[PDB]
Amino acid sequence: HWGYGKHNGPEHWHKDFPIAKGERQSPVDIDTHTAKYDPSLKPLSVSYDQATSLRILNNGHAFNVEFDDSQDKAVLKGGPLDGTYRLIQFHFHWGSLDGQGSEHTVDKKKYAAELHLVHWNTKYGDFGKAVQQPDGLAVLGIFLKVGSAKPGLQKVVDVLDSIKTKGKSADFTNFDPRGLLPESLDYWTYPGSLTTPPLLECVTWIVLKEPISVSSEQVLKFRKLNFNGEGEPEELMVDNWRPAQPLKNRQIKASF
Ligand SMILES: [Hg+2]
Ligand SMILES: [Zn+2]
Repeated sequence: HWGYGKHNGPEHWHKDFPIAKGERQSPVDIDTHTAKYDPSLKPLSVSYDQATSLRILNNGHAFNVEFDDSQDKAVLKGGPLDGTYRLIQFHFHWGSLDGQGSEHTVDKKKYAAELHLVHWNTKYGDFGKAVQQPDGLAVLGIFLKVGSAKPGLQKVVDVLDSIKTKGKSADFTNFDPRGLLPESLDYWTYPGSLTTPPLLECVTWIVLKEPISVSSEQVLKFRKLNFNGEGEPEELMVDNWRPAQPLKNRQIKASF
């Protein structure tokens, strides 16, 4: 099954998931000079005040922070979006060194990491129905770079010893995702996909222009995680990012 190594990596995924070479695949390079400021775009609404996290899981490709999504509690609205999208989970992709790690790129510049906050369109009733829909999902993408530590991230950095290997989860209630955002909500937006199999083309991507900075020591602990399951030989969880995919004449819009 799919991974990020030589043999099961991003190059291979088209074999089980043909949409891997589809028409609206993610991530992409964001060429700042080609993106159009779009005046028909509403303000963005991230209402993460009443977020109910439940747990952190190592699924063997990343770790997921999972939220209670059966009421309108942590929701994205506005910008390119029609209606309400509920936060289901968040996770990151990161590199082996600071010069790589992000999935999206800005003028071919790769960031040390990248955060995804994943949301589903309410009206479809559940996350499973939503993924079968062209407007089923909304993902907030936030770049990370190395500098000063992000204090809103340390809670996550500190539970990661508990979830070293695939399968493991800890309780992770009462986490506030508002502590992961940068100060500006300027974003680029385009129609796109999930970045891991099954690569469903169900995502409106909202990618923030302003990176968050984390510490060398923060990202070092991401790199101490394992892809493998307990009692298997050690495969460091690093470089779990898909590279930039062909834009195929979709237009990336800037909110700014
Ligand atoms: Hg879809
Ligand atoms: Zn992701």
